[PDB]
Amino acid sequence: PKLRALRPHLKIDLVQEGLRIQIIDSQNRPMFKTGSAEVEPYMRDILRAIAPVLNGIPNRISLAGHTDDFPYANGEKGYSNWELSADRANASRRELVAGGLDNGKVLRVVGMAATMRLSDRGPDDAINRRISLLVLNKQAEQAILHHHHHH
Amino acid sequence: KLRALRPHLKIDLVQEGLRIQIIDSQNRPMFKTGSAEVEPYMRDILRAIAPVLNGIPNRISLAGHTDDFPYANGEKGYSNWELSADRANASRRELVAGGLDNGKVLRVVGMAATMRLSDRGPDDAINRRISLLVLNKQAEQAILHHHHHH
Repeated sequence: PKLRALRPHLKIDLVQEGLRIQIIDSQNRPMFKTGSAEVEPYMRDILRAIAPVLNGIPNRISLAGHTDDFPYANGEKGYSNWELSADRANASRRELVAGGLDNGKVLRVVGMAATMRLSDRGPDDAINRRISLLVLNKQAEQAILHHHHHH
Repeated sequence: KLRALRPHLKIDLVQEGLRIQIIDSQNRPMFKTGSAEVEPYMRDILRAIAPVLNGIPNRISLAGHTDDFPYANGEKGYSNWELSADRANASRRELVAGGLDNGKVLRVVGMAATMRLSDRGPDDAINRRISLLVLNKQAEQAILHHHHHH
């Protein structure tokens, strides 16, 4: 019934590095109030809903935030998309943990700002605001583990 | 600044490029405990390397490492995850203040206490560090390709 409402927000697909779960915004429905890193009610439900499922998968997670709220012609000297994307990723992280997801599964939190946007400013830029959960392969995990021992 | 920063500033070469690490010391932290606002000394170092980094035509990834909060608990609220991300973003804002172009920043990462180098013994100061990674073109494309489906 309400799976029609999840359909334009929950984007699941298989990626080389593993299982990517994207929670994207709509024109009429955002997962976060514009400029805010506070979880919207509907966003709260989705994260607590997939948390018990993800906890059943023996693999670890990487969280990445994407946001288009603040300008990037900004110069980004104060609170920008970098802080916002990182905060929204961590906000999603806290909800997942509250949903029953073991905290030990979290491996990385990433702020992407708007560097990975798909649309320009306009009636389509809702897709630029998304949270990406990446359930990693054992090989992809080993690569990232290795990379951040170099970082 | 002969040996005022050299116990704090480490520079080494890795596969992905040039890694610039800013490490805490036992008696001189780069951030006050639990806080993500930059210390007066941190601000100086960051603005001292910002103009140099701006000269290098390569882009940068920021990463923070923290063990201020207990990872043995549930990490249900504000934890090392938020603190490491905020400290990375705080270092980021001090870099653009030092004249570094914001377009050079490619990624901000919180790693919490995952990449911890030492248990909470005598000198566990190394567990608290900010890592600047100046990426070569190969590593930059990889990270771009990776996050393009992340």
